[PDB]
Amino acid sequence: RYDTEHLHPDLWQIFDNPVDWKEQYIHENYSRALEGEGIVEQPCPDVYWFPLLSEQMCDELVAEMEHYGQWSGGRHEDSRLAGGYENVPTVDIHMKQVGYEDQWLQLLRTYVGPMTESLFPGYHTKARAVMNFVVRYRPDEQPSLRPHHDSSTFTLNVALNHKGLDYEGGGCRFLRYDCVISSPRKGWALLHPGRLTHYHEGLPTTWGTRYIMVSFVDP
Amino acid sequence: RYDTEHLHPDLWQIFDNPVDWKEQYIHENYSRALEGEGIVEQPCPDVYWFPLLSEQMCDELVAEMEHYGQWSGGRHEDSRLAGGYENVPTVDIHMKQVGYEDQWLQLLRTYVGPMTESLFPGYHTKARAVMNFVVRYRPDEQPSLRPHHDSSTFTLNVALNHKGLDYEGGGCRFLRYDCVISSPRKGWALLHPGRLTHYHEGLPTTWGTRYIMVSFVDP
Ligand SMILES: *[C@@H]1O[C@H](CO)[C@@H](O)[C@H](O)[C@H]1NC(C)=O
Ligand SMILES: *[C@@H]1O[C@H](CO)[C@@H](O)[C@H](O)[C@H]1NC(C)=O
Ligand SMILES: O=C(O)CCC(=O)C(=O)O
Ligand SMILES: O=C(O)CCC(=O)C(=O)O
Ligand SMILES: [Fe+2]
Ligand SMILES: [Fe+2]
Repeated sequence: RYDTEHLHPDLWQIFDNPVDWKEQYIHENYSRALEGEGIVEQPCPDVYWFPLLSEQMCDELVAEMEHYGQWSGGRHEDSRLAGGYENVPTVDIHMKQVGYEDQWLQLLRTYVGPMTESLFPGYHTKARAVMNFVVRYRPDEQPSLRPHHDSSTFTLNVALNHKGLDYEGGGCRFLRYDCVISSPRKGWALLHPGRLTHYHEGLPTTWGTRYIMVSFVDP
Repeated sequence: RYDTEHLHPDLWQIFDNPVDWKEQYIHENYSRALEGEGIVEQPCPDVYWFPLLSEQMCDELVAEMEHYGQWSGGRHEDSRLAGGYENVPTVDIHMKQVGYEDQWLQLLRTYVGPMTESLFPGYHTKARAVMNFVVRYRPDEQPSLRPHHDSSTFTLNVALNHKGLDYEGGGCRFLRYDCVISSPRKGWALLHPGRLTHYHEGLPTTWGTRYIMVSFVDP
């Protein structure tokens, strides 16, 4: 079965041919990082930086999302939320409306779980996520977020476009540690707990346009 | 109204006469530690050490606990748990048996809450807890625990007697930082997240008997 009603219908082949899917899409530095020869960085305590996605994932994903185009979100209330009251709103496209959510849960189950289990010894996961979306920061649509906290055990944060060549801005800002992340990488991911210890704030974009993928796993 | 069918009935006066209850039982230095002129210590990353209970409350609580006698617990399976299986058993007296549950929840709601809201800015608590007990460590019946995690946002650890004078043992040992807590004080408290980034293990006791008090707040 190979449906062709997509710009890149190959992206749906995660179930059918997982090995070639990983070969094409997953960043080539992932396996070496997982087996433990460095690569991963700890810019701040209890924060880790390991590369996950290759450029093809990034460009094809932004292509698909821009093909959808419908940039909902921004209002403090919500209908996608059962409670109907977002703590902070963002202009977002959730994976539920695109139909890609199941593949994303499969990706989180297979290629992120082991990384966290090896990074935090003694922690056991099943990689359950309910809220997952891609956020766009534009200097005119929406500024960066206010300081807040995340309703999940830890949050997976992945960039989607190259800083400088397309946009200029900043990354995260950890208040309690005076930590600033200033140069996000295109193919890397950020892992940090977001319930109690880490009060984080978003740095403001100045020129260009940036895309960020965020997921809440283990709520 | 006054119930005199207790060894120390004044312990149950946290609802009628809050001010005198606080003046007699709560450690005197609590207010100073709350308003922020030191005292509160951070021996290891994201762990805190501030005084909560004075000597009178500790001694009376210990005596009232030992009066009950039935130091149950020890089997891997459980009857006090809805699921019916402990991950790790320890000799404990759940407060629900002795009736002190409501007053303990009141104490957590009144005194701990503001203190933990001050320590971690941007966090809002309701001090709702389900698991709360007192564990007796003894070199004869049960030594210390295997390394593990906790099923709560953060845990409160309070000692109930003096080190060296009545027991010789050890505190906690944090695996991911190589942190050792050498000398617990009598009435002080220990706060630390207990789900993701604190893989802690308790040291074993060799001489005499020691008491600690735990509460898994914010399930
Ligand atoms: C993968 O890591 C190696 C380490 O030497 C590096 O040479 C290579 O450029 C990396 N691949 C990338 C960044 O796509
Ligand atoms: C409370 O702190 C003061 C600090 O000046 C100290 O003098 C006093 O002994 C403390 N109370 C105790 C340890 O019970
Ligand atoms: O959109 C969100 O609320 C999560 C993203 C966030 O706060 C962050 O990127 O740190
Ligand atoms: O037995 C337990 O789980 C409570 C005791 C504990 O975790 C500790 O001693 O730190
Ligand atoms: Fe966040
Ligand atoms: Fe514990």
